[PDB]
Amino acid sequence: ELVMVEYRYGKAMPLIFVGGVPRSGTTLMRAMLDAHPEVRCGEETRIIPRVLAMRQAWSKSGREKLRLDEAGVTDEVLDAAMQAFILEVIAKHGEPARVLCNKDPFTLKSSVYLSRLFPNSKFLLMVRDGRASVHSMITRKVTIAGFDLSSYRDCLTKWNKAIEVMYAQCMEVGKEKCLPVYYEQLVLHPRRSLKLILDFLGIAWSDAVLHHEDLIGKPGGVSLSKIERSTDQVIKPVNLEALSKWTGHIPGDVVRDMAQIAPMLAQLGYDPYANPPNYGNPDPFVINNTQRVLKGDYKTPAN
Amino acid sequence: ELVMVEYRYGKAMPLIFVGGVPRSGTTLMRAMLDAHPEVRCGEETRIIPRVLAMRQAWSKSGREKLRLDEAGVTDEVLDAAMQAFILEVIAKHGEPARVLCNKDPFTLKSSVYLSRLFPNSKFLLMVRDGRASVHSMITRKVTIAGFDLSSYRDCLTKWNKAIEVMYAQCMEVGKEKCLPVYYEQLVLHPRRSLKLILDFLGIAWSDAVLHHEDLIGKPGGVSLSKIERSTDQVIKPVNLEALSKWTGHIPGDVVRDMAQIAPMLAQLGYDPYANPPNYGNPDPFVINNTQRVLKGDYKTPAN
Ligand SMILES: Nc1ncnc2c1ncn2[C@@H]1O[C@H](COP(=O)(O)O)[C@@H](OP(=O)(O)O)[C@H]1O
Ligand SMILES: Nc1ncnc2c1ncn2[C@@H]1O[C@H](COP(=O)(O)O)[C@@H](OP(=O)(O)O)[C@H]1O
Ligand code: NA
Ligand code: NA
Ligand code: NA
Ligand code: NA
Ligand SMILES: [Zn+2]
Ligand SMILES: [Zn+2]
Ligand SMILES: [Zn+2]
Ligand SMILES: [Zn+2]
Repeated sequence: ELVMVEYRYGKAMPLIFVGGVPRSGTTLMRAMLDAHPEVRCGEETRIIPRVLAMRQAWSKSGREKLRLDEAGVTDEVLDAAMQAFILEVIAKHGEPARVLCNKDPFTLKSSVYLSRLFPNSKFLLMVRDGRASVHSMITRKVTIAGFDLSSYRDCLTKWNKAIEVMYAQCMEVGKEKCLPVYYEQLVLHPRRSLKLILDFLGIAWSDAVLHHEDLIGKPGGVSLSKIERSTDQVIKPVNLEALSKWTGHIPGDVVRDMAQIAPMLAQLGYDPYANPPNYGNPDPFVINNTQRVLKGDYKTPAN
Repeated sequence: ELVMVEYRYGKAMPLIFVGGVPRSGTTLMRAMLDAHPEVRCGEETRIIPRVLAMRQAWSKSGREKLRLDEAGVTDEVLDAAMQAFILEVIAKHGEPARVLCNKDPFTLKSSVYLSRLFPNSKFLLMVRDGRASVHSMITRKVTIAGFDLSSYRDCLTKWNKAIEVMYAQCMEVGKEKCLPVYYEQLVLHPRRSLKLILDFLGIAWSDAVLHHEDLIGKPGGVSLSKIERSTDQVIKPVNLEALSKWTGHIPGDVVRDMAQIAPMLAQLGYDPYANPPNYGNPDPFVINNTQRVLKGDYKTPAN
């Protein structure tokens, strides 16, 4: 119903929600979708997960839920207000496009709820080896509530619980509406991965998803925040630099206890005993991207 | 644009926002408006002030505002999302009506902002002697963040600062859009007061506003929350029981220092030296209401 410079948006439109634990390729994924001529994701809104969390807290409190129900502010009203708020933020914080998309990592803790609010929405759950994600948080000093960066053990424990929840939500939403996307397979085989992802989304193939680095900052392309912690990685083409760099840099006691700390590794198909797991041939495309990146073809932006 | 069982609602519609410090007649005011056939206010939503406060905090933080601006979540986007959220809650948490109304006391701390979000909205700032409001909070044990009920001095200090802010907002919005409504004049002269208020609002007179006790719980009437602290007072007709009952029950040192603790009393036209100020003849209507109330004509509801 609501319009934009002529695109119409509403609760029945086919939204794409991207998420996962931070440092799992979520920015790369949404940037590759942003490259598509029909899709716009844009930057992390930050406020969508905040308001979702507050609204969830309201109903989890017995005392507050009683007061809200007695005020006529029922689940039905809260849900309508969440729909309207989320739609405005998604629609207005970036360029209009036929298919709107949002990437705020921890929103996928609420994919069951979002799939009911937005009955035609679909979900991409980014999955990356928790050892790589946690190594990224600690070495880059990425602040995430609840993740004590002084402890690999604590961060892997918290990674495990977060992805356990999001994976359970993805399974409950079901295979027609939520697709786990493995970062390692995305970087090894981006063409095959995006072919599968766009088929799942019901969106026609476009080569543009393999050209996202051409489209940084351009109209209809990839809008980046200079403050977000993945920006200087996503300005490069898909490459292998970050695939395995955690290995040998995790404390020995955590390596020993890996499968007990992070049982979701094996649940998701990762080898929690290998340092590191042995992946097969990357596509020639990514091998060439990688040597260009490592020899300095992509300069650090002045901004 | 948006519809309801056929009433249309949107950001240009003529909303009424009622507010003031709690225990200042805000529930009585909105109940008298609810009695009008064209207006529905309903219960305190609770969540409108919460989300307003959070959204204000976002922009007050230099670091967070930079991140939001870099994400495309500008003031323009935040404002659109606030409009959509607030409208859904106002519209859906009670019955539809031609004129929608909201009463959440501390929202009038933001009347300048709300008047810009909703350019045809108008505001009723309830004003009651701060000694009566604070006496009410303390004796009824009404929990309000920042008000230490063990201290008349602290509560009057906090009352003073709250009404100072809301009155300044009312003056900035200007006389065409915000009307201070004095509780004491409402209860002494309800017909005259409501005539002035409905004229200010641009709404035709209806006798119903002087019959709100007939309309409790009825369709098109006054919906109450059994948990709100004013409910067992507002089920009675306008009466004088609460006009002056604070007098002699305030600690002597606070009486001595009243004008220094609460300079807004004199600013608003109250006599901060009188215990209590001497009001003139109540309307016969209210005198009769009062003896009926005090002799027990209105039974305590079983619920
Ligand atoms: N073009 C690209 N090719 C491969 N990985 C990329 C990439 N752009 C970003 N990534 C990876 O995405 C990870 C961040 O994920 P997220 O966006 O969910 O926070 C970073 O991992 P590292 O910090 O281990 O390098 C980054 O290397
Ligand atoms: N019918 C009525 N006539 C007069 N005052 C009323 C009333 N219904 C409620 N009020 C007063 O409204 C005050 C509460 O204001 P609010 O709704 O803003 O919290 C209560 O003051 P007291 O607690 O001093 O009795 C209550 O007495
Ligand atoms: Na695009
Ligand atoms: Na930006
Ligand atoms: Na009404
Ligand atoms: Na109710
Ligand atoms: Zn290219
Ligand atoms: Zn390392
Ligand atoms: Zn009557
Ligand atoms: Zn008393």
